[PDB]
Amino acid sequence: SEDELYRQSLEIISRYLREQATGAKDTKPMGRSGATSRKALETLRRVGDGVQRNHETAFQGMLRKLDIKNEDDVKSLSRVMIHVFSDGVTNWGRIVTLISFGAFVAKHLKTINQESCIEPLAESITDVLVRTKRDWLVKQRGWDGFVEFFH
Ligand SMILES: CCc1sc2ncnc(N[C@H](Cc3ccccc3)C(=O)O)c2c1-c1cccc2[nH]ccc12
Repeated sequence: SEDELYRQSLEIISRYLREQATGAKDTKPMGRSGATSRKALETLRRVGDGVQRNHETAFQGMLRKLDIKNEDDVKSLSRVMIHVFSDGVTNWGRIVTLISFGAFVAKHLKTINQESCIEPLAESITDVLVRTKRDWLVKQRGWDGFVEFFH
């Protein structure tokens, strides 16, 4: 507790992954910094859906290489994301791609009756993002900078 960037990041990524997987939109209000979290999630529905639709073939190719089947295969994805995501350049384009790929995997997890793995997947993405890019996210004004960037 007393890490608002982490709390706000978890809220936005977890809601996106669950909405993408199930189709149900959460009507429950956002916590502290509501305006920003709603806009961020609206941005993700536009830009995130756009990445998955536009690059379906590349996403399907990667999903098949990673061969996700169960909780163990999801736990394994964290190491891949550190290597693929964290060890590349940092920009909102790559951040949206990571979260979009999470949504792509979450839809995959729903289709194989592995919904229980969607929350850990969301936790793992948020940890990779916030733990490895903390100072960059702060410099870029966090989720307010994300919304302004993709306006
Ligand atoms: C673990 C899956 C991840 S996390 C991740 N985090 C950031 N960026 C990524 N991709 C962009 C390249 C890119 C752009 C649009 C569509 C598809 C790919 C980048 O690296 O700049 C990926 C990937 C990823 C997913 C699917 C195929 C992939 N090919 C190489 C990475 C990658």
